[PDB]
Amino acid sequence: TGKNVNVEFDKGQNSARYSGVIKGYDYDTYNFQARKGQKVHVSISNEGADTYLFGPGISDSVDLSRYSSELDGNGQYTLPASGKYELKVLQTRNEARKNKAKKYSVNIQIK
Ligand SMILES: [Cl-]
Repeated sequence: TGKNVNVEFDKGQNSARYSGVIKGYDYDTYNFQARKGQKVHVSISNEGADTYLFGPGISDSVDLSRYSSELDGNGQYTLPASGKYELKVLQTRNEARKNKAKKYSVNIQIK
């Protein structure tokens, strides 16, 4: 529940950048369709916000943040199935406690 943004790329691009404001425990969701074997890379401008991926072939979630052990050497994660994924942007639990609004910018690249 909360913001949903269907990720639409345009033209000849393989990435799109989005912005949001989330307060406390609220989260924003970015939906996209992808083919198994494609690689996703997500960057975020605010270290107080996590970026978690949900979808087919993923039992719980994948942490796509920059220091996540789930990324390869190029900062990418390989999507294990074809279908609809969700990237959620939420505050860390330690930050969420403060019930403050944070702005963020997220870049979503699917290759
Ligand atoms: Cl960024």
